[PDB]
Amino acid sequence: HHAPSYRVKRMDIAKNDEECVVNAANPRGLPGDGVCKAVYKKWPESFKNSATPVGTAKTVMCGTYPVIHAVGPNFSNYSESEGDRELAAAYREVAKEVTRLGVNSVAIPLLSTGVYSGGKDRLTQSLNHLFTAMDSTDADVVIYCRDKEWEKKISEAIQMRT
Repeated sequence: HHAPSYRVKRMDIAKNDEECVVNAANPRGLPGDGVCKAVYKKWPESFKNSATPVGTAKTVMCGTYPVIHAVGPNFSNYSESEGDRELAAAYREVAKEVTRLGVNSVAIPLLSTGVYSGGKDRLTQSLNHLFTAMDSTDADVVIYCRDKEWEKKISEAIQMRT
């Protein structure tokens, strides 16, 4: 049968072609910044009762279209140690949700790499926690970013594995 893949697109995640989206949410279900705010402009109804704790994910149905609210840690608040564990946990919940939904594909941004980055480049950290959780799912995963340099590195990381 199908053959689950990983791909990267460098474009706006709100314009994704996949069966469901993962929002880089804040714990309080707020419009927020960057990806989360792009998610809010496109799918504001998905923010109804979407607030959920750090390290978890909460799905809100927007019609038949699932929005997976995943709360990665803000490294300005979490130590590297605790944060690492929360970023892992957040991704783990994405995998369980994508599984529970029976979805064939999902679009995902790199959690905790922007406003939550604490000033640090976290491409490899976040990507790696993404693989570790998603590698056991069979959904087609499409990773979104905007930076040209970031796309290339994520592309290299995908191709190097297969």
